[PDB]
Amino acid sequence: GYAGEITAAVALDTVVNDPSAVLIDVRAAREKEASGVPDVPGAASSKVLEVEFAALEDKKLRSQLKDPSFIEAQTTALQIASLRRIGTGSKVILLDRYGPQAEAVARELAKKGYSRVYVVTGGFDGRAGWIQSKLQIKPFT
Repeated sequence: GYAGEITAAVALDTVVNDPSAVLIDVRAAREKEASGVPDVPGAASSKVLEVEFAALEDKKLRSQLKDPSFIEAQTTALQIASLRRIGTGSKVILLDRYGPQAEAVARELAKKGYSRVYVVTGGFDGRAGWIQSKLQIKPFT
């Protein structure tokens, strides 16, 4: 279908109380090192997944491709759609740094039949995002 939006506080509530929901951090290892990661109640920790944004690091290859940032978003969505644990009925919440990268991934994931995809508004660091919403965070490990 189409990607949706969810505030960070509701994303927290959903990953705790919706057994069909997962929270997928799509930030780069680097972004998590700098800012930390979500600290969620214990039972819910296993529902927070990590699919790092599928960056094309090879600058030589990158300079040859049409719209490489779209290839990266498509590749991240393909990896998420291939997670054994979830299917198209799962509620899939995506968390990036500021919002727009998660939006690109969510859009491609919805084209694969995932009808319950949501992006955390503001991401982790952005306006009204995770940190700004006064949710708890912990160092990246």
